[PDB]
Amino acid sequence: KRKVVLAEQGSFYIGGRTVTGPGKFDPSKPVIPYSNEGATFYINQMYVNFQAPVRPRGLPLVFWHGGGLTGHIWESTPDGRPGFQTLFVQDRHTVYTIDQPGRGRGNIPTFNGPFGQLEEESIVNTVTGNSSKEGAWVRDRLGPAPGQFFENSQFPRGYEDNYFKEMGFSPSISSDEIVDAVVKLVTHIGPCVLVTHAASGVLGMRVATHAKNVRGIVAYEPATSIFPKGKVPEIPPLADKKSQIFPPFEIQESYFKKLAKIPIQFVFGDNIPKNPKSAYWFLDWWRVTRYAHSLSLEAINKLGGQASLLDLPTAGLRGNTAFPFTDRNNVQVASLLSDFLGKHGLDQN
Amino acid sequence: KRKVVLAEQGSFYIGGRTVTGPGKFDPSKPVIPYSNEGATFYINQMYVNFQAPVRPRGLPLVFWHGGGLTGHIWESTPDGRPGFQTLFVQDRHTVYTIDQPGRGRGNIPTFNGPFGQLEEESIVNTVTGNSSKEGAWVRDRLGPAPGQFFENSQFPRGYEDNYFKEMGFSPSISSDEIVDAVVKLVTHIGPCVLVTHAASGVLGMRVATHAKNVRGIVAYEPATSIFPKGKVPEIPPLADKKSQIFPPFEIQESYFKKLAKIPIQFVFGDNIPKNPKSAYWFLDWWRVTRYAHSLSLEAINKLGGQASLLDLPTAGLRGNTAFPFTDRNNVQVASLLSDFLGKHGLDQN
Ligand SMILES: CCOc1nc(NC)nc(NC(=O)NS(=O)(=O)c2ccccc2C(=O)OC)n1
Ligand SMILES: CCOc1nc(NC)nc(NC(=O)NS(=O)(=O)c2ccccc2C(=O)OC)n1
Repeated sequence: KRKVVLAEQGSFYIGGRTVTGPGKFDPSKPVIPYSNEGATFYINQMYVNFQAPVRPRGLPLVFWHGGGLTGHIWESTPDGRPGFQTLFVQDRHTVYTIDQPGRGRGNIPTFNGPFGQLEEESIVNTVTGNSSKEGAWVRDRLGPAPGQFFENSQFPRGYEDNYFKEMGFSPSISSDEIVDAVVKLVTHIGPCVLVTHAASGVLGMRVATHAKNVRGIVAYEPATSIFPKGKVPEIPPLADKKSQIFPPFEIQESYFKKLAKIPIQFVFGDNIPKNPKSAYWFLDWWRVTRYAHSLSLEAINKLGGQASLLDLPTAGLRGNTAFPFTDRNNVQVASLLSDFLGKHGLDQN
Repeated sequence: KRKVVLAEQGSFYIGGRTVTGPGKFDPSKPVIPYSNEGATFYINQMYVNFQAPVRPRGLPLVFWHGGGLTGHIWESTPDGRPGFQTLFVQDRHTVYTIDQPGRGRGNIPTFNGPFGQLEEESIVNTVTGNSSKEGAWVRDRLGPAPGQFFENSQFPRGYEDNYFKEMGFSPSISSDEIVDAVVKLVTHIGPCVLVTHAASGVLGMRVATHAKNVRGIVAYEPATSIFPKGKVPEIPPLADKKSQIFPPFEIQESYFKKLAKIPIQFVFGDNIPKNPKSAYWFLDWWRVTRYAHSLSLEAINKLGGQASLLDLPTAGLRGNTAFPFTDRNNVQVASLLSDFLGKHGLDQN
């Protein structure tokens, strides 16, 4: 069902700061080409979209895209099926979707001069990085190599171009400033639930430690593990005996303990190997990253928490990629998210 | 005023091309940091959002943001009132809103290396340009100088931070490729109406000459005038005796003549001076730019066209900025757009 009844919808900007150019602005002088003279620039602000149903129940959901992505991934699948935005408005939740600072409708901080440079100050780096189609194919576990699908894949085959077109670079905005923008949104919204993805997994955990309004977290395929400072457990290298997973983020235990106060679920798709896989770097990377997360969740539970790991194949769902919420079985994935919300009273007023 | 009922909503990517790096991709080697080796990159694609009401009447509308903007400006005003997207879904049109290539959820073409550079190929320039708050203030005619408002302004005063946060830079993607993406969208949609703004004014005129599915154009404060090649009229320099308006775009007459086959309306807000204003560069720029547009429309009409210029003050609306569709009286501005659609039957099936 594609029908949606909205009590209200819209979008707004929140967060960010300003930086200023030298000198002063004279309205008599030519304004184009643009100049940094007398300039105030708003930087690192975030775009926020909301849709509210009639008669909402439970807490609003904040959907937070993964690395190099935008709120598009919650709007629609690459083959044009409804995304989680529609599904959960239909499930009677108010739904927020964001484009974080540096992505999509969020701000890209650049000026008049080499990319990211304001006179002598580097606001973000001029040198960018960006995944290729090939890198994203194996990162997202469509298959073991570009152009090849796992036999069981839930990916919407035939819509590869549409899928990869949604991805792009991120400028070097500090993670602190990205977290700051979402903390400010959570302050504005009130009690809510964060639903994160890959790169935004660790960022959402950080937000919750700064914002008691976060009443629950569901993280799809989180990319970076988090631990109390000085208590990172032994994590093996990858099967190539050369590479490591992403260095785990370390926070003061007084902040880490806040994660034990809310229900947290990490969700993983399929085709993560059980055993070392030296021929396929990202598959092996996901094996060790998932392992590190299991230990992170265990640490939260030793502090009295309620942190769980859901492998979708254990729930009867086979073949999901690293984007289970846009896969062909996304309605079933959504049902499992509704189950988590219902278990924890997050779908009741 | 806020309730909206959608038969369906969603988003998708369209247009663009691919560029490739050197070499071959090896899935056994570390995928992060990302590399251009063996890489395929999707570049210059466009993001498209659609909202369809139940039982649409008349043609779909394609809202095309101005320079440095995104589809946000059609979603909500800076103070959170409904934008034209909501207003015209309520008016029973299917509504498309785009983020053009290079803006918002559209692609920003950059790779692993200095911004915009793929090995030895410069896809877009590493040196960017971007407006300041101060430049945008006078560009958009909030007032004659930053901090000042014209009397009777319809700007949503107090929401300056929200407003300027929606603006940003555009990489040097060729205008040809931006036009190409929207031609592809118009082919996909079928007969439609383009609603353009400032920088997308001339781009929408170009699309219409390439796409018979464009059945009408309403252009809010277009920034560049368009003429048949070799027949640009005499246009005076600005009052500073030094500057000129944007060089008018010239197209072959065979293509220009296609503009005479559809209704076209240019819409201007308030406070464009009638006489030279040497003290206020952008006010004088708008005076001469609007004059050039009056000549462009007269050229369309001499070829048998249906082109008109609507000054909102002549319709009884005073104080509009260069973004009349997000001003305080935007409902009244919308009513005038509904009037144009009804006059030409573009609101009937
Ligand atoms: C410690 C990080 O260091 C680092 N350095 C560089 N270059 C120096 N690049 C990166 N890139 C990413 O993290 N990519 S990623 O896209 O966010 C991602 C990665 C893994 C798994 C998933 C994702 C993801 O979100 O899939 C949607 N990371
Ligand atoms: C032939 C132009 O050459 C040129 N050169 C440079 N730098 C060398 N910069 C520009 N910038 C713009 O055109 N800005 S603009 O934002 O699109 C714009 C302008 C005027 C009026 C309105 C707008 C606008 O859309 O307001 C939302 N133009």
